[PDB]
Amino acid sequence: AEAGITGTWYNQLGSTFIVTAGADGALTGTYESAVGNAESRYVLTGRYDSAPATDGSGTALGWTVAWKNNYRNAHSATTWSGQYVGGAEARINTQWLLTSGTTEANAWKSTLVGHDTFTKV
Amino acid sequence: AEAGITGTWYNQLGSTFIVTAGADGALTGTYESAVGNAESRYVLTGRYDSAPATDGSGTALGWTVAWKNNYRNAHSATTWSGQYVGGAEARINTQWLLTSGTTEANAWKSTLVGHDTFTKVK
Amino acid sequence: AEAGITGTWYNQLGSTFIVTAGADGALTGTYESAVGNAESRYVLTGRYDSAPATDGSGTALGWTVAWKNNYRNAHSATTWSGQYVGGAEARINTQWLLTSGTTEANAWKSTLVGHDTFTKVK
Amino acid sequence: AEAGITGTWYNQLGSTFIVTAGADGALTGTYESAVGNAESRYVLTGRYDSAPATDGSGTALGWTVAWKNNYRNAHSATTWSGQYVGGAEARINTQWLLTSGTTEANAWKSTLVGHDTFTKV
Ligand SMILES: [N+][Cl-]
Ligand SMILES: [N+][Cl-]
Ligand SMILES: [Cl-]
Ligand SMILES: [Cl-]
Ligand code: NA
Ligand code: NA
Repeated sequence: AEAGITGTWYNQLGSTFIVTAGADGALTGTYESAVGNAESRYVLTGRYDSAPATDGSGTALGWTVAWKNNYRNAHSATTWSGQYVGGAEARINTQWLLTSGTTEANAWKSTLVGHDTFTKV
Repeated sequence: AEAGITGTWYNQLGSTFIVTAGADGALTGTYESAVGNAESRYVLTGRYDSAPATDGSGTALGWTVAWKNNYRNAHSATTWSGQYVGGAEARINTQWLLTSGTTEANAWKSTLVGHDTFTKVK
Repeated sequence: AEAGITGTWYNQLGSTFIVTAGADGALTGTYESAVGNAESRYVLTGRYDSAPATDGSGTALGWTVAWKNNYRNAHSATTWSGQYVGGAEARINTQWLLTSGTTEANAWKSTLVGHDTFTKVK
Repeated sequence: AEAGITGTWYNQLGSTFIVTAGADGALTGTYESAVGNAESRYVLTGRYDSAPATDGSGTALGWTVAWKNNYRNAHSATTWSGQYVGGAEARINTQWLLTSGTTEANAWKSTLVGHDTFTKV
């Protein structure tokens, strides 16, 4: 739990996530995607449970990435919510929501949902 | 626009969201929830599009709150994903995911999903 | 209760839902959507709890509509999951998932999520 | 596409899904779970695109299971939305919503979301 979150992670699509977990619950780093209207790294900020477990539970966390950087602006943001599980093969299992900024007319179709699993391999 | 988002907002459950949108696309503030095993204010951090479209499109944003503060720890975290819509009655419409830490065994039932609409007070 | 669910309902987008709750927990009917690449009525099939709690709890139910009829085919399907709440103003509050057929490549962006509230007309 | 959906499928949790896909878009069969307040088989009903693709796309489908049978009544229902992909290893990739019937007070926490992948192995 805790510390172990810090590092570089990868998901099934090939995106790379580099985070630093601060002693008091903060998550900071950058996200470089593999899919979408994304081009380079984007900043990410999140929060995690700095005091999880002690039944074998994972550490709840979440983070956001607005898809705007110096090269692209997709006018969308993705939030990932999930939990970290350490061990010989640590992983972060997540479900995410991607909302695009639409006009009212298209508001009903503004959010996509998916799931991503990150490993350090 | 940072300015339109900065403020105090409330949702249909009676929770309070105090946020500051920074120039670099950052969102920081505190959240006071009306439901859950929550007690006091919790810190929030998020991001938004500081350069949205010039179209009456909303401004996409998102934020996270881990439900642990000096008084309580619920071992869970919620992320809200949605868009800010300004005008005379500005709203932030979101969909959220609340994940609880669990054992591998109960992981299938670790995430709740819902939706909240926030109204700005000013 | 089958009876309270049977009827014509409308949601905030202007779509029509005509359903019949059968005694065995089945839901059949048609859906007329206001949005999407939809044209005419589409068939729906679902299930509900024919024996809910005796608690002012809602009655859980869910249904599916594949967006293909004799006039149009959108290669997508939506499932709504929610509960029926009876009273003077009966509502069915749902959360939905709309999945489109895609190539492995775009599969990550194949599902949309939202929420609809239906009001019964009678 | 089409036909290939008919059969017995299994997901990662061990639940078994037995469906029949009808020529015009119907899905009928039974679901026997591995998790929850479930006990035996439950009836399922759904719909699928009987005319998908012709770019290599999967077949969109969805189905519902109300968790009430002659032995248990969990006062909940689950809907799975996803697409079928055939081939040497056919699979159905889904995201699901599980709603329990609550009082208004707990309505905010009535729906769980997850994802399941079914294979015939
Ligand atoms: N999403 Cl990645
Ligand atoms: N859920 Cl299976
Ligand atoms: Cl809240
Ligand atoms: Cl609709
Ligand atoms: Na809340
Ligand atoms: Na609709």
